[PDB]
Amino acid sequence: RLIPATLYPGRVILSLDFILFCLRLMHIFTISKTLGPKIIIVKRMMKDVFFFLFLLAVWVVSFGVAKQAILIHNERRVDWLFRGAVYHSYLTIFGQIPGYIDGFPEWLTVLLLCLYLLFTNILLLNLLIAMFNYTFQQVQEHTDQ
Amino acid sequence: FHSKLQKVLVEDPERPACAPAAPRLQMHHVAQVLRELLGDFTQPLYPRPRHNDRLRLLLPVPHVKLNVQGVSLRSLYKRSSGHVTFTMDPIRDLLIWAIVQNRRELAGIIWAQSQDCIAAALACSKILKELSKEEEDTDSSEEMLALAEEYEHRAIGVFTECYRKDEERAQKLLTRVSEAWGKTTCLQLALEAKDMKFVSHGGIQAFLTKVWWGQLSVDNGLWRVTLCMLAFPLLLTGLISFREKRLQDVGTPAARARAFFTAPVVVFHLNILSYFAFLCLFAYVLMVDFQPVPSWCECAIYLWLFSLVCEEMRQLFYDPDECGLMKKAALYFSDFWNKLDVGAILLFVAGLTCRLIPATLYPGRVILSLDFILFCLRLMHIFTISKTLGPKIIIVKRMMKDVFFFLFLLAVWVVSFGVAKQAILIHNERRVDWLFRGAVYHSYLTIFGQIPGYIDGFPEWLTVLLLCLYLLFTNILLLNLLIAMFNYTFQQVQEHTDQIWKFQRHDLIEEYHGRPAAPPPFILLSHLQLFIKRVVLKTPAKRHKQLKNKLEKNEEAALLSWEIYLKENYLQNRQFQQKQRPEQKIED
Amino acid sequence: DPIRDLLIWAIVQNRRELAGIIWAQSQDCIAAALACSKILKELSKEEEDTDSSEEMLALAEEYEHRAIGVFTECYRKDEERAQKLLTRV
Repeated sequence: RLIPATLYPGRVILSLDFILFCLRLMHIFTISKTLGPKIIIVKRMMKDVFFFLFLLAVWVVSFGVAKQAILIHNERRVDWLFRGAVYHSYLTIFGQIPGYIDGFPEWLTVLLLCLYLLFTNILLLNLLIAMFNYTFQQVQEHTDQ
Repeated sequence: FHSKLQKVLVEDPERPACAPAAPRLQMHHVAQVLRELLGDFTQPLYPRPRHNDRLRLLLPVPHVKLNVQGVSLRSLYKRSSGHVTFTMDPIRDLLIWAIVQNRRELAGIIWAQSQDCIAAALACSKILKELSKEEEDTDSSEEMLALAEEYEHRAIGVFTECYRKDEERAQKLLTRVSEAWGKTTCLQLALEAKDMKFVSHGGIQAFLTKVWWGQLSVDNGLWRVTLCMLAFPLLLTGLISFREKRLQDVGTPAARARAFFTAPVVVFHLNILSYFAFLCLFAYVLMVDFQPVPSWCECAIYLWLFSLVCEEMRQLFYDPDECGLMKKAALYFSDFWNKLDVGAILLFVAGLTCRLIPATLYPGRVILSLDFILFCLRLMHIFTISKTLGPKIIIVKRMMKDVFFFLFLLAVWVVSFGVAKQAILIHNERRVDWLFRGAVYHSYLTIFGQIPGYIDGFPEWLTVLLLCLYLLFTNILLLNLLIAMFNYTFQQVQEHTDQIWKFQRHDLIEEYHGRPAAPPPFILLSHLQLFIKRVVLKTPAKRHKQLKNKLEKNEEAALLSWEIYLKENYLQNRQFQQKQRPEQKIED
Repeated sequence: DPIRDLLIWAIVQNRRELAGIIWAQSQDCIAAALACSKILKELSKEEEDTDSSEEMLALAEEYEHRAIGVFTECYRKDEERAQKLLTRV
């Protein structure tokens, strides 16, 4: 921030300090009786934060490489072909699907879009629901005390 | 068991097979039927060969001079042999006879005076389980299975008493061979009996975390060992927690890495990131390198396919029977992941033959993208490892056919909307294989969000109605009751899928231990290293790098005297714990 | 602390039946039970590798539940004096 030729790296390296301190904000927010005893379940999950991320986001890559291949996509720039190949793959998860661009291979553009969302939305959501709530039932008396 | 021994005397009858005579049951026969009930292990408890070939003694076969299918060292041929003194397992001979007759109360007394206690209980868990599956159709196959898990829990409590006092000698008790039982080391003898409960107990799972994580420790973190994997000079630093550094035995920093690279953790790691980056190498030659020629970065994949399918050639020549070439390969045919290995090879022959033919690059562009994800099933196949991953990737093993279930439910139920959408509105977008877009492909997109609301929207009130009504039967019933279907079945067989993953955990380590530390770019040299050896050698007598720890004689009695003392300490506890149960006291 | 001197000697020798009798005649009852919960827990982690480190840990939670029931009987009658019993030296 004091060195004048590096304000663009000074703009990108300190925005993570805003959220690294937000972990420290939630750190002193282990207080309330509905919060404290069940923010210890995320203390049952802090390394497991790194687990399902490295599961599902690498499993995102199992779609994100699989998407651009059959269609002939042509949008490329220096560090925006990575947009038109890789960054537009996480957006087609929580909704930004360019259906006029993502849509002859229409039947298979049905198929894996059903098949991949089968292994995510069913297995990695709702069995992961089992993983929590059982372990929520498990050590609950501990995490109370 | 008698009807099986009323058969081997007649499958090997008096004239053609036991060629003088065999209506007299002799101890070679009961050895031959026991190797059927046990597995592919060694020559059985009683002498097969020409010294005591107890198959052909009713006809005058010659005495001492003969030594071929007759008597050699025993005294006189009096329609018998003599005193084959005790044959070194004289209590264990009563134990096997008491088990196969299902005498539950009798066999418990004989096991109390046993010598090799852990193996003799564990072997009887296999003989019972292989007999209960054979035949009664009821009521004693249940009882034999009930006796099997009874002897299993009987076998755990001897090891548990032994594991507590000085466990470094207790792991030596596990992996030792036993001459009394056809060598059959105790860990290997458990696994063919399939033995859910025995393998899951504690130090047995902790012993596998000491052969895997080979010479290093169990203490070092997984995120911290992988730094020194790529950074070779960071291995030499004061970061890693060895045992050679504990005894300060670093006299050679290559030997500090020679023990390190031969550990099963990083021969797993180096194989993974070779396989993690080969699909990256395959991702290179589909985007930019779409050429009809074998290019610069193309020829290695032919040498990459020669490298990995010849690891099955290492496994075919690994541990067979020395006559059955087609009877060992049925076990590879009994593995659907092995059929997912070569099934991802046959699709490459259906993909390479479209890559060399120049008029079919557009079908060569669409048929090999599924090989990227068919191998990703094989990528997740070797990723049944982590303790938060392994025991709960077995819940998707509770779901692999059920993958085909809810798909064929909901995606056909997608069609119940996808036909219902285009009908009332007058849609007009049609092409050759894009009217299927404007009628069918835009129906799965209106599920996870791409709703052309300016195109999907007078029938506005019913365009409300089924869009509420259909999403009612999906989002409520097929999502959140499907949530019930999982988590209950997650609660169900969980202890199994814990112990199943505990049981499955050994099968990764036997593959990754008995294999040299060469990376898959360098595994091709070791494919030839055993072939140049057989230009010099001629017999398979190289090495036995199995667990299989043979023991010296003065150490075996230094262990077996200790274990009998721990058996009688355990047996007095269960005899006391039976008296402390209150339902005994009402009987008292 | 002449009773408490017998209590510490009875605990470190793991004499479970003997140490229960000595604690009955103790004077500073809440602290003397609670202190023995620490001496046991720091000894069971030290060494036997089995079978009495389990028992010392079993005696520790036994004295813990033994310590709660004295405070619970004390907390019910006039708890404003019971909190004074907690934070005293």
